[PDB]
Amino acid sequence: SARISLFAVVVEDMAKSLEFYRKLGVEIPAEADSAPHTEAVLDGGIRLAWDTVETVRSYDPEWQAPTGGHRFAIAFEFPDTASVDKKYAELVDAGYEGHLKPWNAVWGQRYAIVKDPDGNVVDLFAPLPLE
Amino acid sequence: SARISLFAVVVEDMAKSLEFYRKLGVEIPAEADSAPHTEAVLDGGIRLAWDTVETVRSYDPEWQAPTGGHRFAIAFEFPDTASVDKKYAELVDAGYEGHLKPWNAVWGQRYAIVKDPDGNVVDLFAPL
Repeated sequence: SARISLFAVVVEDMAKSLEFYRKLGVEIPAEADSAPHTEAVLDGGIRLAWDTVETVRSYDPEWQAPTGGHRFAIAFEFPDTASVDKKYAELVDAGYEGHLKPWNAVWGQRYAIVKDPDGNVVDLFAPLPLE
Repeated sequence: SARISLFAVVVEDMAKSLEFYRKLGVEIPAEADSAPHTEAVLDGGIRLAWDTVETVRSYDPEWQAPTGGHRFAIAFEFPDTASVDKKYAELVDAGYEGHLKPWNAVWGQRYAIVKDPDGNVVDLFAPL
Protein backbone atom coordinates (compact mmCIF):
# COMPACT_ATOMS: atom_id res chain seq x y z
CA SER A 1 0.00 0.00 0.00
CA ALA A 2 1.24 3.48 -0.93
CA ARG A 3 2.02 6.26 1.52
CA ILE A 4 2.42 10.01 0.99
CA SER A 5 6.15 10.73 1.14
CA LEU A 6 6.39 14.28 -0.21
CA PHE A 7 4.53 17.37 -1.36
CA ALA A 8 6.06 19.59 -4.03
CA VAL A 9 5.55 23.10 -5.37
CA VAL A 10 6.71 24.50 -8.73
CA VAL A 11 8.64 27.76 -8.41
CA GLU A 12 9.64 30.45 -10.88
CA ASP A 13 12.56 31.48 -8.65
CA MET A 14 14.09 29.05 -6.14
CA ALA A 15 15.87 31.63 -3.97
CA LYS A 16 12.77 33.84 -3.73
CA SER A 17 10.47 30.97 -2.80
CA LEU A 18 12.93 29.53 -0.28
CA GLU A 19 13.35 32.83 1.57
CA PHE A 20 9.58 33.10 2.07
CA TYR A 21 9.37 29.61 3.60
CA ARG A 22 12.46 30.19 5.74
CA LYS A 23 10.46 33.11 7.13
CA LEU A 24 7.76 30.62 8.18
CA GLY A 25 10.11 28.39 10.18
CA VAL A 26 11.06 25.87 7.48
CA GLU A 27 14.68 24.77 7.84
CA ILE A 28 16.37 25.35 4.49
CA PRO A 29 20.11 25.85 3.84
CA ALA A 30 21.20 29.04 2.06
CA GLU A 31 23.08 26.79 -0.36
CA ALA A 32 19.74 25.51 -1.68
CA ASP A 33 19.21 28.84 -3.45
CA SER A 34 21.42 27.61 -6.33
CA ALA A 35 19.63 24.26 -6.63
CA PRO A 36 17.13 23.34 -9.39
CA HIS A 37 15.35 21.14 -6.84
CA THR A 38 15.22 21.48 -3.06
CA GLU A 39 13.73 19.25 -0.33
CA ALA A 40 13.16 19.94 3.37
CA VAL A 41 12.26 17.21 5.85
CA LEU A 42 9.18 17.99 7.98
CA ASP A 43 8.66 16.56 11.48
CA GLY A 44 7.73 12.91 10.99
CA GLY A 45 9.56 12.29 7.73
CA ILE A 46 7.34 13.76 5.02
CA ARG A 47 9.23 16.18 2.77
CA LEU A 48 8.27 19.51 1.24
CA ALA A 49 10.01 20.04 -2.11
CA TRP A 50 10.56 22.87 -4.58
CA ASP A 51 11.27 22.41 -8.31
CA THR A 52 12.04 25.18 -10.76
CA VAL A 53 9.93 25.41 -13.93
CA GLU A 54 12.92 24.22 -15.99
CA THR A 55 13.30 21.14 -13.77
CA VAL A 56 9.62 20.30 -14.20
CA ARG A 57 9.84 20.74 -17.97
CA SER A 58 12.81 18.36 -18.11
CA TYR A 59 10.38 15.43 -17.77
CA ASP A 60 7.06 17.29 -18.23
CA PRO A 61 7.80 19.40 -21.38
CA GLU A 62 4.27 20.74 -21.92
CA TRP A 63 3.90 22.17 -18.42
CA GLN A 64 2.38 25.66 -18.37
CA ALA A 65 1.64 27.89 -15.38
CA PRO A 66 -2.07 27.53 -14.58
CA THR A 67 -4.50 30.46 -14.64
CA GLY A 68 -7.61 30.73 -12.50
CA GLY A 69 -8.33 29.79 -8.90
CA HIS A 70 -5.76 28.17 -6.62
CA ARG A 71 -5.92 24.38 -6.52
CA PHE A 72 -4.40 24.05 -3.06
CA ALA A 73 -3.13 25.77 0.09
CA ILE A 74 -0.38 25.14 2.65
CA ALA A 75 -1.38 25.76 6.27
CA PHE A 76 1.10 26.58 9.05
CA GLU A 77 0.19 26.14 12.69
CA PHE A 78 1.30 28.51 15.44
CA PRO A 79 1.07 28.11 19.23
CA ASP A 80 -1.14 31.15 19.85
CA THR A 81 -2.96 34.19 18.49
CA ALA A 82 -0.02 36.49 19.21
CA SER A 83 2.36 34.47 17.04
CA VAL A 84 -0.10 34.27 14.14
CA ASP A 85 -0.74 38.03 14.08
CA LYS A 86 2.96 38.82 14.53
CA LYS A 87 3.95 36.56 11.63
CA TYR A 88 1.30 38.03 9.33
CA ALA A 89 2.59 41.54 9.99
CA GLU A 90 6.19 40.36 9.62
CA LEU A 91 5.49 38.78 6.22
CA VAL A 92 3.50 41.77 4.96
CA ASP A 93 6.24 44.09 6.23
CA ALA A 94 8.71 41.96 4.26
CA GLY A 95 6.86 42.68 1.02
CA TYR A 96 4.67 39.58 0.82
CA GLU A 97 0.97 39.72 0.01
CA GLY A 98 -1.34 39.84 3.02
CA HIS A 99 -4.51 38.36 1.53
CA LEU A 100 -6.81 38.15 4.58
CA LYS A 101 -5.78 39.79 7.84
CA PRO A 102 -6.03 37.78 11.10
CA TRP A 103 -9.54 37.00 12.31
CA ASN A 104 -11.23 34.52 14.64
CA ALA A 105 -12.59 31.86 12.30
CA VAL A 106 -15.95 30.26 12.96
CA TRP A 107 -14.21 26.88 13.20
CA GLY A 108 -12.37 28.02 16.33
CA GLN A 109 -8.95 29.18 15.18
CA ARG A 110 -7.15 32.48 14.81
CA TYR A 111 -6.75 32.54 11.01
CA ALA A 112 -4.96 34.59 8.35
CA ILE A 113 -3.97 34.22 4.70
CA VAL A 114 -0.92 35.36 2.74
CA LYS A 115 0.49 34.41 -0.67
CA ASP A 116 3.93 32.97 -1.36
CA PRO A 117 6.25 34.38 -4.06
CA ASP A 118 4.56 32.20 -6.69
CA GLY A 119 1.08 33.35 -5.67
CA ASN A 120 0.17 30.18 -3.79
CA VAL A 121 -2.27 30.42 -0.88
CA VAL A 122 -0.68 29.99 2.54
CA ASP A 123 -2.78 29.87 5.70
CA LEU A 124 -1.51 30.87 9.14
CA PHE A 125 -3.47 29.59 12.13
CA ALA A 126 -3.52 28.91 15.86
CA PRO A 127 -6.13 27.15 17.94
CA LEU A 128 -8.46 29.12 20.21
CA PRO A 129 -8.63 26.61 23.13
CA LEU A 130 -10.91 28.77 25.29
CA GLU A 131 -13.80 28.30 22.83
CA SER B 1 7.11 28.47 16.62
CA ALA B 2 5.52 27.65 13.25
CA ARG B 3 5.18 24.24 11.63
CA ILE B 4 3.52 22.91 8.50
CA SER B 5 0.32 21.25 9.61
CA LEU B 6 -1.92 20.81 6.58
CA PHE B 7 -1.94 20.56 2.77
CA ALA B 8 -5.38 21.21 1.30
CA VAL B 9 -6.80 20.79 -2.19
CA VAL B 10 -9.89 22.45 -3.64
CA VAL B 11 -12.43 19.92 -4.95
CA GLU B 12 -15.30 20.51 -7.38
CA ASP B 13 -16.78 17.25 -6.08
CA MET B 14 -15.77 15.84 -2.68
CA ALA B 15 -16.99 12.33 -3.51
CA LYS B 16 -15.12 12.24 -6.85
CA SER B 17 -11.92 13.43 -5.20
CA LEU B 18 -12.05 11.15 -2.14
CA GLU B 19 -12.67 8.02 -4.21
CA PHE B 20 -9.50 8.76 -6.19
CA TYR B 21 -7.42 9.09 -3.05
CA ARG B 22 -8.93 6.03 -1.39
CA LYS B 23 -7.55 4.22 -4.44
CA LEU B 24 -4.09 5.38 -3.36
CA GLY B 25 -4.44 3.94 0.12
CA VAL B 26 -5.65 7.07 1.89
CA GLU B 27 -8.02 6.03 4.68
CA ILE B 28 -11.15 8.14 4.31
CA PRO B 29 -14.55 7.46 5.92
CA ALA B 30 -17.37 6.90 3.43
CA GLU B 31 -19.54 9.60 4.98
CA ALA B 32 -16.86 12.20 4.22
CA ASP B 33 -18.18 12.14 0.65
CA SER B 34 -21.02 14.41 1.74
CA ALA B 35 -18.86 16.76 3.82
CA PRO B 36 -17.73 20.25 2.65
CA HIS B 37 -14.37 19.57 4.28
CA THR B 38 -12.43 16.36 4.85
CA GLU B 39 -9.08 15.61 6.55
CA ALA B 40 -6.73 12.62 6.75
CA VAL B 41 -3.86 12.34 9.23
CA LEU B 42 -0.52 11.31 7.71
CA ASP B 43 2.95 10.48 9.03
CA GLY B 44 4.00 12.80 11.84
CA GLY B 45 0.57 14.38 12.24
CA ILE B 46 0.57 16.40 9.03
CA ARG B 47 -2.83 16.35 7.36
CA LEU B 48 -4.08 16.26 3.80
CA ALA B 49 -7.39 18.11 3.49
CA TRP B 50 -10.12 18.64 0.90
CA ASP B 51 -12.46 21.64 0.64
CA THR B 52 -15.34 22.02 -1.79
CA VAL B 53 -15.31 24.94 -4.19
CA GLU B 54 -18.32 26.41 -2.32
CA THR B 55 -16.44 26.25 0.98
CA VAL B 56 -13.58 28.01 -0.83
CA ARG B 57 -15.73 30.60 -2.62
CA SER B 58 -16.97 31.51 0.86
CA TYR B 59 -13.75 33.47 1.49
CA ASP B 60 -13.06 33.83 -2.26
CA PRO B 61 -16.27 34.40 -4.30
CA GLU B 62 -14.06 35.04 -7.32
CA TRP B 63 -12.50 31.57 -7.43
CA GLN B 64 -12.78 30.06 -10.91
CA ALA B 65 -11.72 26.55 -11.89
CA PRO B 66 -8.14 26.87 -13.18
CA THR B 67 -6.57 25.45 -16.31
CA GLY B 68 -2.98 24.54 -16.99
CA GLY B 69 -0.18 22.66 -15.31
CA HIS B 70 0.22 22.06 -11.61
CA ARG B 71 1.72 24.41 -9.04
CA PHE B 72 1.46 21.56 -6.53
CA ALA B 73 2.09 17.79 -6.53
CA ILE B 74 1.58 14.93 -4.06
CA ALA B 75 4.07 12.04 -4.22
CA PHE B 76 3.16 8.51 -3.09
CA GLU B 77 5.89 5.98 -2.32
CA PHE B 78 5.30 2.28 -3.03
CA PRO B 79 6.84 -0.88 -1.48
CA ASP B 80 8.26 -2.07 -4.81
CA THR B 81 8.55 -1.02 -8.44
CA ALA B 82 5.91 -3.48 -9.73
CA SER B 83 3.39 -1.68 -7.51
CA VAL B 84 3.97 1.60 -9.39
CA ASP B 85 3.13 0.14 -12.82
CA LYS B 86 0.17 -1.73 -11.34
CA LYS B 87 -1.35 1.30 -9.62
CA TYR B 88 -0.88 3.44 -12.74
CA ALA B 89 -2.76 0.94 -14.89
CA GLU B 90 -5.50 0.61 -12.28
CA LEU B 91 -6.06 4.35 -11.99
CA VAL B 92 -6.09 4.80 -15.77
CA ASP B 93 -8.57 1.92 -15.98
CA ALA B 94 -10.72 3.60 -13.32
CA GLY B 95 -10.92 6.54 -15.72
CA TYR B 96 -8.31 8.83 -14.19
CA GLU B 97 -5.78 10.86 -16.18
CA GLY B 98 -2.51 9.09 -16.89
CA HIS B 99 -0.02 11.92 -17.42
CA LEU B 100 3.35 10.17 -17.84
CA LYS B 101 3.56 6.38 -18.03
CA PRO B 102 5.97 4.43 -15.77
CA TRP B 103 9.66 4.85 -16.46
CA ASN B 104 13.01 4.42 -14.71
CA ALA B 105 13.74 8.03 -13.71
CA VAL B 106 17.38 9.18 -13.82
CA TRP B 107 17.23 9.96 -10.10
CA GLY B 108 16.90 6.25 -9.31
CA GLN B 109 13.18 5.52 -9.04
CA ARG B 110 10.46 3.74 -10.99
CA TYR B 111 8.27 6.80 -11.60
CA ALA B 112 4.79 7.55 -12.99
CA ILE B 113 2.49 10.58 -12.99
CA VAL B 114 -1.28 10.90 -13.00
CA LYS B 115 -3.64 13.79 -12.24
CA ASP B 116 -6.38 13.72 -9.64
CA PRO B 117 -9.99 14.71 -10.51
CA ASP B 118 -9.14 18.40 -9.90
CA GLY B 119 -5.95 18.71 -11.93
CA ASN B 120 -3.45 18.17 -9.12
CA VAL B 121 -0.41 16.14 -10.05
CA VAL B 122 0.17 12.87 -8.26
CA ASP B 123 3.56 11.13 -8.48
CA LEU B 124 3.86 7.36 -8.01
CA PHE B 125 7.31 6.03 -7.15
CA ALA B 126 9.46 3.27 -5.68
CA PRO B 127 13.26 3.04 -5.36
CA LEU B 128 15.09 1.04 -8.03
